[PDB]
Amino acid sequence: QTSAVQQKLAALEKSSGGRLGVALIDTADNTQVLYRGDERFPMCSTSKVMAAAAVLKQSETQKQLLNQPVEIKPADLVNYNPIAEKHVNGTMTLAELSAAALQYSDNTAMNKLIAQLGGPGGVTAFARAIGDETFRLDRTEPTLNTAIPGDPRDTTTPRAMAQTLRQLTLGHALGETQRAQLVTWLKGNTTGAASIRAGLPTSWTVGDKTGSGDYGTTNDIAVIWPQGRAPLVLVTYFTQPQQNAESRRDVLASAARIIAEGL
Ligand SMILES: *[B@@]1([O])O[C][C]([C][O])O1
Ligand code: NA
Repeated sequence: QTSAVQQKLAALEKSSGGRLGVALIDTADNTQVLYRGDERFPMCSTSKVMAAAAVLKQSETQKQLLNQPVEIKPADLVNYNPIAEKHVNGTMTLAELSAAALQYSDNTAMNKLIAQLGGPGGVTAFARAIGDETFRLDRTEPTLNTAIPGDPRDTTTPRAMAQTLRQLTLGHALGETQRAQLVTWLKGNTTGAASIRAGLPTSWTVGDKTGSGDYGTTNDIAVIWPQGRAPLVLVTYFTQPQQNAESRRDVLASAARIIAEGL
């Protein structure tokens, strides 16, 4: 059966032309609101949270790891390198790579995080270790954003990603300093103003990571702190039938506006 929330999300989806996936977790009582919550969607850059978190986890036993410089060579640059392009024939530390990947969605930075973990399978292995049985990372940047209909590579479900984001930021999948660092990075994101944040009250604190890819894939995952209330986790994934479709961040803002009612 459906609630009024799910009915509103279905109407938004119908108007949008695409396929919408939503998962809300209310940490006051662990209740969940799901819309296509167990369908797979292409993660695109939302996968960068798992990669950064995996490096944070490594740093719990190698305590200087975030300070380690990593060389950036011309050959490393991919399709979207806003921060890494300033360091060609130079370096960025693992902390700097994590900040660039998360806060600017730099794709070269993500490739360095993936390499630090031994490849896409190392990111997936971290996911499994923290209890995410759904996430899979198969490719590096930029091919992980192809977002082809029916392709299971580089996908997860809204339910699984919301549970993981909760465990990484509000729970204890990471150590105490690492969890705080991830929260700081997500709160300082620069790419999210038109997505979930645009549908929520401006007084609420939000940490988020966006994603964009082919098939007009438009995603955002967020941890949300209303002022006088237990925090929430919200995943909004959206993908479209046409390879060339334009981005639809407004759909994510609209989904967030629906979900926020009564919270
Ligand atoms: B993620 O999705 O955020 C931006 C970049 C563009 O390739 O990837
Ligand atoms: Na940066």
